[PDB]
Amino acid sequence: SPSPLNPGTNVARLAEQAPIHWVSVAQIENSLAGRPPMAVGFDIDDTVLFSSPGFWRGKKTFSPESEDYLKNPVFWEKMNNGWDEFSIPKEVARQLIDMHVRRGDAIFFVTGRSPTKTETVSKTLADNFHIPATNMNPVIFAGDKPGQNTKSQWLQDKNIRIFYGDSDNDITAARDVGARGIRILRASNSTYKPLPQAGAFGEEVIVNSEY
Amino acid sequence: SPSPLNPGTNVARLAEQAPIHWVSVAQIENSLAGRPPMAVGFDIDDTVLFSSPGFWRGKKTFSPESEDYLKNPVFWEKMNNGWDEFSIPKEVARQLIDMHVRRGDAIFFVTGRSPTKTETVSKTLADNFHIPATNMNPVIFAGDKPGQNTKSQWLQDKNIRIFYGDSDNDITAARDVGARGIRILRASNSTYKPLPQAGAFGEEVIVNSEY
Amino acid sequence: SPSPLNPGTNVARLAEQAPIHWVSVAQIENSLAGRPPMAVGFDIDDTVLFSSPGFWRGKKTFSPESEDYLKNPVFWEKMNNGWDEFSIPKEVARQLIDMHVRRGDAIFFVTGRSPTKTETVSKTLADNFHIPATNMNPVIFAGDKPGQNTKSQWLQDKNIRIFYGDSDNDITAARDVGARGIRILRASNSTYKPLPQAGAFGEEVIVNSEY
Amino acid sequence: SPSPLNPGTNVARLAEQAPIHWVSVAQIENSLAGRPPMAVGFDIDDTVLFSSPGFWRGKKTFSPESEDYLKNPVFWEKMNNGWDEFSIPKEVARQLIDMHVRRGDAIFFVTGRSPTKTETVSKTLADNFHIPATNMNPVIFAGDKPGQNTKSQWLQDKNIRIFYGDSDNDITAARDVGARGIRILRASNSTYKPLPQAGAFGEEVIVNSEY
Ligand SMILES: [Mg+2]
Ligand SMILES: [Mg+2]
Ligand SMILES: [Mg+2]
Ligand SMILES: [Mg+2]
Repeated sequence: SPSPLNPGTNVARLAEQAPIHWVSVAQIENSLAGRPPMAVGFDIDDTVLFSSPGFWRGKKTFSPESEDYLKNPVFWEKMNNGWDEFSIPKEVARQLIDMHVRRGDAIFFVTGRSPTKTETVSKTLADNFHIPATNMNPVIFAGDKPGQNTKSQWLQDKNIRIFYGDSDNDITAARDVGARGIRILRASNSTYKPLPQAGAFGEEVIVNSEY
Repeated sequence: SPSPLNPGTNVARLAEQAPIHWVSVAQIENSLAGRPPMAVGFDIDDTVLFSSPGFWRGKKTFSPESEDYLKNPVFWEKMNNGWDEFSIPKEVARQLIDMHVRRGDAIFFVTGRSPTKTETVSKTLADNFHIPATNMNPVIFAGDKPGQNTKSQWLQDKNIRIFYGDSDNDITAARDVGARGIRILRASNSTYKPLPQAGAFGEEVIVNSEY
Repeated sequence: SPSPLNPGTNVARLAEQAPIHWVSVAQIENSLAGRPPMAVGFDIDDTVLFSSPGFWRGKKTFSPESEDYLKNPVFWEKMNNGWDEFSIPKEVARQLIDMHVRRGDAIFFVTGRSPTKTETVSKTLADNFHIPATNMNPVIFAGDKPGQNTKSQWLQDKNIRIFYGDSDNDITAARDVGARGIRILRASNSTYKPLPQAGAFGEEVIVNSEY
Repeated sequence: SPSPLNPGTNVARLAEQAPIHWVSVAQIENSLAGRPPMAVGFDIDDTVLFSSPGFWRGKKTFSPESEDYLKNPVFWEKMNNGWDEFSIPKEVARQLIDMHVRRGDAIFFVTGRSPTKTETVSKTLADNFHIPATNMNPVIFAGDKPGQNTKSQWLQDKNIRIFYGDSDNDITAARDVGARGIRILRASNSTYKPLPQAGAFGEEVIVNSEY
């Protein structure tokens, strides 16, 4: 819709802050000081990888006019077996993963991506984030089923105590099992829109976590 | 009105900028390099002085339930003859005035305050801003008359080429005479509300000018 | 080292957030649901009153070249017996005090201002913040002079459970006695500089609390 | 020197604005009212396409330990003949190109990418940006190799009046030939780092242009 040519602003607006519990990686690490090794988990897409390139390619290739590609097995086979070569790792994830390896934590990736016959995503993550064998676990492809949070049972089964993610379902999955859900900002150039309201559950949101 | 307990945010919103032509004092000075002395002008209230203390006192004393104090001669006599001892000079004004003195410009103050029998505001300004006799001019008390911009004729008469102010009428007074109107941000703790939309005429707005 | 004429910016900087635990008045109220009436406390200067007008006048009048006015009984007698008529109440304080009065909480003000023979600050506060007799308490002048008690000691004595303040010492006083210290932003046009780093101890900071 | 665990902030910092000449697409369009059809130009990378996915893949694949991939013809052949299928078009570019097409302007793309035997980038751009045949022009590969012309020379040759770009060199190329250089923000998740200082030459910078 049209809007004023010169909208202007004012210093109340310029200074205005949403009441969000922002945290840093250093603050998270400090909050865990002395805690022995435990399981933690990460969403993948827009949490540790900017994977829009593959999802964008998939949409254009398989369903230019809809979201049907996301239920298309042919898309998932491409997405999970090499299109992540184009996925850009997020610095926030490098920092979190390093921190959790430092702690001796077991690292899980729990994604709403659909399972495929083979997958190279686990290797991509281990390689890009320099995750040792002992801390690494194969990616859990939990899928996406409207009406159910497919991640919650996985967080319970793996006794995941902190779950990082960009989407509301990541935070509520953590809430479902009494884990600590921590929000990462989805980048504004992500093709997955609209952007979620980070902090909408009163959860911690990591500063500067869009890259 | 009520609003969500946890509203959240997103990185598009966090990065979002209004299309405003922000400038610095240094940029203004540079834009004038080589220009010989000329007349420039300043609004007073929320431009060079945070004078809300006196206006706040005036409202409480003379019309706690209305804006009638602003048409009350007894208020103006107090406001213009000592209540500016409580008015806090703005750093942006110190910087602009110093810059204009450096240039050899003639400095005018054009205020919508009502004229009084005597006034000590001119002395307050000369003293607080260290304005030499040659650059200083007595404050012009132009008053406030709905339906008229009382400042425009003054800017014309004094051949003022740049006019600084926080209010829309300051900018449009400059526009009226073809002067360069430059916006200063009104502080968010000013008692003069609502805050104006700085930049709403496509004018330059000085960064960080709320203090 | 250069402060370039055209410094530019980038979107990392534009979106950058300090890791602050921001909260709203509504969130604080929510945290207190079902809690019986209790004592709460406020610092005065830059917490509930923008009192810089009086402090500015005091400095110019009594020690233009130093900070000695703050040790000058002549200044304090003026500051505590009427110059607060020029102090601007903060909206954040209106909201907090209203919320606490509604809870049936006792309202205390604990200030580091030097004590005087008489003071009219208590009345100024009760009048401006519409504090009912049953919730109102005379201002406490805390400090390190003989016969005085510290802010910490007074918080302990009055069983103050939450203490609101803009300075580091307000937060540490609360924490020394196991009270909840909550930070209010000092306005950028305050004459008390430098501005504190709100959130420096990981405490809650109230959003938009500069006005 | 310390990066404190709890750094805090203050309202001067929160409200702080860089002195940038921000503009909107609507403001640019307004500035062109009544101007006949003309040639305009765009840089490609981080201006119209977030092409970091291909550049990221290229670096990992061809020079994981250096920047040598950018001198590797094998990389450029991949980058210019299909890896842009994974590049994410920028909304700011959709708006600008739409606006310019509506004006009947000629659309040029002038890139510093190394030239290849064949390229499919022109088609990618025409398809994604819905650029009609009459407005579309094949991508120009500019540079300093033998037989090439510089960006400046091409802007001169094609009578390009406005040039959009994210890098300093895009702005200076425009200015060297008297064209209007307008800056687009590079996304913070770009792999081309450090981010430029948008506005470093006092040029117009498009608001919200990181996506
Ligand atoms: Mg995700
Ligand atoms: Mg004014
Ligand atoms: Mg205080
Ligand atoms: Mg570029």
